[PDB]
Amino acid sequence: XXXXLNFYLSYFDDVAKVLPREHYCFIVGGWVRDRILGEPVGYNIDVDFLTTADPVELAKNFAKRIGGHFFVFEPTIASVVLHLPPYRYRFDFSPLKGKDLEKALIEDLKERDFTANAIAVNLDDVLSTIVYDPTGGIKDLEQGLLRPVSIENLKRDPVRVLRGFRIAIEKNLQLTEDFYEFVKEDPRIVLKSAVERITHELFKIMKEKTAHKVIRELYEYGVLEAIIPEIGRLREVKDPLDEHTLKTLEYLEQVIEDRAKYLSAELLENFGKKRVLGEFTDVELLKWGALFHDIGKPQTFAFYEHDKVGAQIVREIGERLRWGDEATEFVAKLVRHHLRPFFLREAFKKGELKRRGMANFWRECGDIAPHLFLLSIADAMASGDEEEDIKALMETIAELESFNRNEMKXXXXXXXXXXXXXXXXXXXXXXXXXXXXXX
RNA sequence: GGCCAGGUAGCUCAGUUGGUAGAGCACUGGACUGAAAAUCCAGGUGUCGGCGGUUCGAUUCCGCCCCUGGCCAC
Ligand SMILES: [Mg+2]
Repeated sequence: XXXXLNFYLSYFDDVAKVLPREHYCFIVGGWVRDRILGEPVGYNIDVDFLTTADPVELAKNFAKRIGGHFFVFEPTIASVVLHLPPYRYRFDFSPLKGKDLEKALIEDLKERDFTANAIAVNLDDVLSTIVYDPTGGIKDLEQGLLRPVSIENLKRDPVRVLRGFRIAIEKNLQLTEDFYEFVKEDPRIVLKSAVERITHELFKIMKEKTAHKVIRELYEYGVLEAIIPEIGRLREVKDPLDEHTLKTLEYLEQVIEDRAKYLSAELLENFGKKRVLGEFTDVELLKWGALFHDIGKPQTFAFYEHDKVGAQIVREIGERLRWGDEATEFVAKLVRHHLRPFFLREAFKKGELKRRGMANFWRECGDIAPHLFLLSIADAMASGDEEEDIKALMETIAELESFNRNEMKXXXXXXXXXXXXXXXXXXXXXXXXXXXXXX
């Protein structure tokens, strides 16, 4: 039930100056875990607290001291957020009450999802170290295993099933047998929890670069298919299409790691700088774009228009899962034009590619260009093209980038403006354009 | 504090490259019928939440706020 500078944080002093003498505080969950696993503290810090005093007051005064922002939400829990450019701080204060402090702490630690997250230390021992792990989290961290405290705790809050999938990949741990068994039983249980949370955990999975294996895990057990029924529809078309999407995602990640070679400088400049949902990038949207790259093949076949229908389906998924409108529109636009570089390459291999089509390409979509390129290369890798084909593709991309880098520098008024911009690349020309427009 | 979605005629709802805000229902009137229902025809001066900015021109593009709701430990 117990065991015995490492857990230190600069802000743990501040909390201590706030928390009253007669009340106690405990550091619980991920932070502790992250410190036990030995992973270096990143640029995003999240600390979880259990206090015997009013968490709202404590948090408000803490934010008062650190000059951060404070908010409360629903028992009722409090949180403080301190955000500057290099780092992000989130401190979540939770209520702890009972006649017996130790018994209350223990009872709380048994209601948590996983053993790793059930470890807690006393705040007074942090700055000066007896640890509380009734679920035996440390022992499981010694074996590198993520083991749910109980299955009833997982059923109590279904969304936890995704965290276990994320954390295992995030902290590099292996999920136990009982978890996979519970997932085998009822994969649909995930749907019981709120949608936006599922969206959040999914995006958190897509954040890391090993995500394709996790996606395969979620698909194979039917969880992914249960959250997104459109994914299963890839099984009715025998190429296997689903395998092709999974491998497209894998190769997409392997390309993302190597992305510095394939793309040019100006394209890589703003790559991954697009903030979606206030913590995520367009890279995750690129991975979603790779999973969804063909969602329309079961829709239309004999797949001529499958990219348009695909864009529509993606739009509906984004609407259904409550993504950002800019996000879902980004992914939909990424699926819509997903086959464009293949037609540009195919027109290049015949030498029939001209500045017209390039101008149209950069006019039509210049924002999704890097992502569309990486996705095209990924799909080319997943299709198993001959060397000549892929080389020709990368050469096509090269000529495109080389083209845009240098050579690109009452409809009456609109048509006039368009014709002017076209003729530019001199008011008499405008007068003549008007005289020609009259006829 | 962060993010997400709505705010439009009386109600409830369309308006994904910008180009005078229309359609259905509801409402009124007429034809028709002993009568009524049905059927057929006609009728929109709406500060597109507020203020600004880009544009020749903004319901749509951009920035700052307002109101309603949804999520935010492990
Ligand atoms: Mg935490």
